[PDB]
Amino acid sequence: VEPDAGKATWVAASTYGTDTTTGEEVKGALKEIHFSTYKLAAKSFITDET
Amino acid sequence: SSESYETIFSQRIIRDLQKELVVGALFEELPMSSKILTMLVEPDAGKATWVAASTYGTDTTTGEEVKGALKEIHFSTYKLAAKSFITDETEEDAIFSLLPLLRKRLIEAHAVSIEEAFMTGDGSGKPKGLLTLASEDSAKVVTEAKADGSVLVTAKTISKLRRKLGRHGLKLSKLVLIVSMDAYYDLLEDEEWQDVAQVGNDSVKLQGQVGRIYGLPVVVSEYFPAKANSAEFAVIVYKDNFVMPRQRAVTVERERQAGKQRDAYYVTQRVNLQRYFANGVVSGTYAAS
Amino acid sequence: VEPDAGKATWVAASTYGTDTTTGEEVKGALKEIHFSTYKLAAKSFITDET
Amino acid sequence: SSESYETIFSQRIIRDLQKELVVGALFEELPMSSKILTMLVEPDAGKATWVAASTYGTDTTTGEEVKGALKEIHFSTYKLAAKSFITDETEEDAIFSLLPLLRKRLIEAHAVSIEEAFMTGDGSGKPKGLLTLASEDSAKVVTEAKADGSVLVTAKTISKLRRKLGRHGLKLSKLVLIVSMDAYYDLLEDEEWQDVAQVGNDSVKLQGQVGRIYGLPVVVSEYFPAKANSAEFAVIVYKDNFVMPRQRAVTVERERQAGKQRDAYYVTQRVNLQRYFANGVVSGTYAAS
Amino acid sequence: SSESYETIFSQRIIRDLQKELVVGALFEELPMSSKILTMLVEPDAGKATWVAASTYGTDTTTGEEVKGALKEIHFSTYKLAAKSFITDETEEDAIFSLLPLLRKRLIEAHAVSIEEAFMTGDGSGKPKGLLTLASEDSAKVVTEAKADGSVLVTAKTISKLRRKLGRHGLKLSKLVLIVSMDAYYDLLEDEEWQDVAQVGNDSVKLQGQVGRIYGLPVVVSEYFPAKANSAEFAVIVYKDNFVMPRQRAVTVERERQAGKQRDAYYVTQRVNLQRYFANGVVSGTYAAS
Repeated sequence: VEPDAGKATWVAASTYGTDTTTGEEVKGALKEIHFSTYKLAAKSFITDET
Repeated sequence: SSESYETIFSQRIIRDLQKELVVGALFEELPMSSKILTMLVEPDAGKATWVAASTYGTDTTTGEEVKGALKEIHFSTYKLAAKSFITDETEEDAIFSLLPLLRKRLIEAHAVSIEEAFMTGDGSGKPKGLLTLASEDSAKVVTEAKADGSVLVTAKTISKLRRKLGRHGLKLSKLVLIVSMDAYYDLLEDEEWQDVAQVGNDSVKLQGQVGRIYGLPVVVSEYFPAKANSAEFAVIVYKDNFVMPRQRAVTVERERQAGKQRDAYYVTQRVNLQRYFANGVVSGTYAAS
Repeated sequence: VEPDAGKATWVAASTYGTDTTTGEEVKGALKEIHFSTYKLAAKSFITDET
Repeated sequence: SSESYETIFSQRIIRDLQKELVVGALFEELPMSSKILTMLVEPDAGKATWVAASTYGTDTTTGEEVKGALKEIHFSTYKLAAKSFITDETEEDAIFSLLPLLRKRLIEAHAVSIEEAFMTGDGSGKPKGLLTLASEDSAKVVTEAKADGSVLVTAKTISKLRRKLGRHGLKLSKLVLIVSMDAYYDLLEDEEWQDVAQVGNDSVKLQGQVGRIYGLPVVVSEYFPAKANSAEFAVIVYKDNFVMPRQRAVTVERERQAGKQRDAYYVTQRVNLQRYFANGVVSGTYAAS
Repeated sequence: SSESYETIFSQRIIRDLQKELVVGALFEELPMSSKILTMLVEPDAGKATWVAASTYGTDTTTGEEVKGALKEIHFSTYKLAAKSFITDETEEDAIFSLLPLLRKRLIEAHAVSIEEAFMTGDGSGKPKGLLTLASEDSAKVVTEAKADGSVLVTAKTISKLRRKLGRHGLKLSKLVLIVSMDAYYDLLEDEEWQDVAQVGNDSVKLQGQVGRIYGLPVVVSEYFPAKANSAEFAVIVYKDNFVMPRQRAVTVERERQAGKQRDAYYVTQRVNLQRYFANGVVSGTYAAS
């Protein structure tokens, strides 16, 4: 899905579907919406035999 | 599945909150359910049907007594379209609820368009818009600002327009000022704030519109075209001028196909802006003149 | 039919789809198709009778 | 049953028969089930796995060695459909011998342009294409042959071509080739057949489509035409890389109406081609000079 | 659970398929059994029996005739392996079986290292690269190929090398030679091809490794060092000495978890190689001389 870049998704579907501007209106987009998960670890030791 | 009814509740409640986008419009909504509310009367324009019925009601001019006043007040509202399918091929991945992100921004730009259309609109399929309804009354007045050069424009503008609003309502109820942030760039970082421009919270106090001008509070943002010749302003009593004549809203049809398998969320909305008077507003101007 | 011309085959279901121009495009071809041959009739004759 | 559900399961077998375009399509069809097949792994990326771990096992040079590989390896497909339609309204003729009679040619030009793009596609939507694959490492290496006139189309070129990539291909095991058609025409009509190359069959005894350079399945086909600059060859270990990421099975989708007196079939394919490692095919060239 | 108790036994069959790397492991398996393998015997020095012993069956020189001989027959391979791992949390994409994607190149790299070590090994832990073995014997005999500066890569070189060989060796029955592709690059792309080197295959038919010097299916491959000095050849009979002592069948060692998203598939190996005697191969040089 797209951040609705610039719409103009209102008209009453009535006056026009306006044959000029534009087609998108411009790029774009589709990155797309992805998520690089990042494991963020931890690590510890003692010798608790001590 | 999803893309369907269980959304719509959790969708129109999102609509029930930006319902309150207040970013220009908020009146007392006339609700409807039929289609047209058409009222067959002349409103407040001299009647005031006072009676002695007794002494002598001045037998000369005029009677009614002036223009006009029946419009008539018809009210068939406006079916408002938004529309955007989604990745309707992939909540077979049972995500239930990426739509808490993935929706709502549709309601965002949806309402963005709504309020822009409300305050800048042609008449048709919507109703009218503000600067548009400014733009046949010659409320384009002269020449309080001068072509965005020597624009240090104060409230003398607002003073004589306040005296224009010394009118038939009151003073400062409601009497507002939907503005620009370039109109704020005049009177934000002004040293005056003469009467008041700032802080206009001033506490905070009124709706959510901080900055006020004797209590004329603030709506800026992406409506006024610049280069001086739009209004800086919107001096209108919200009370006497306008209500909302709404009916329904979202009863979006989340229809499916729509090819390469996606779900036509054919988005519905039905509200209205409509007036009564001759004048309800002067604004700016703030012109290239 | 408009059989296999004026194309543009195959769909990725990609980003924002049509551009456009180009598309539609040439014939096409709304022809319409019709297929009636006619009688291509050879015709010998042999005397078998002798 | 005006294109209800009636061809498609035969269009299974027909589409399987259009796995028969060997000209690109000979690898292993990566089965899919998720959208992407992501592997995290550092693959052929450093080892030198050698353990005795004895005394030692490489301690000075180098460490990893070459980086890395944290590119890494994610494998999703593109759906590869087909704009496809006729007309349910002329289907009144009660014939319906016009099924693969009518059909196939669609699935033909479908897979035709599919594997065309598998020669000639950006990598995106259309997946990985041989010309871009010829370009992606610039194994278009120059000048082998001399731009459409008095040229060096030869196997000694292919010899040093192997002496580039038979490093990291094997050595004719099986390690195939694809030529162009005028690039075929010096090995069409050839005496040479430098080492072993003539002619094509030439035995026949295995697949080896047209051409047989050290027993090579060579592809003419050509959606790689002349223009003096060309991938006149494409010497390639065909099993190093380049899987075919299919997921599930066949998907003609007879969209119904679709009015305007015309049909609508959507004929998908969620196969792909995704490569593996660094290089894999040295090709050309037949630069334009 | 995969990578668990199953594909190990697949890794068996792949290790049987990775017998097949036609460059090196074309020797002779000794499948050992206790631990170290060893017979008592003194290497039989003088036998060369033929019991004549009629009169004094030669009573002069020497009386042994060969000091001593005890080298001897006592052999053990080592703990050879491939470390391997993945993260098994992410083939859970309804796979349980991407080991058709996953392994193989495992087994490739295993044997890649192995026959690499037969080009490049140390005698302890790994056995031996034979170029090492070429070095110790001073089999690097000079001057042959001049330093890659007017290279005198001839077979007259290999003829003097057979002047060593075909004494205790035979003539081309069986007898072999392993080159570099740079070393083949004088014998590829030539006319020389000396008494026979032609060409590569050529009939084709038997073990037909690339280059056919006096009927030697010659392995190229090479994990030699190149440039001026190496062993450009390997004038040997594989059947002279040179057996693989090996131990068991397959074992990948699957301590699985091991967290940190990394497994432990310790793809072992308990094979080896030694020769059998004294001189066995001359090769080079092909030095910086």
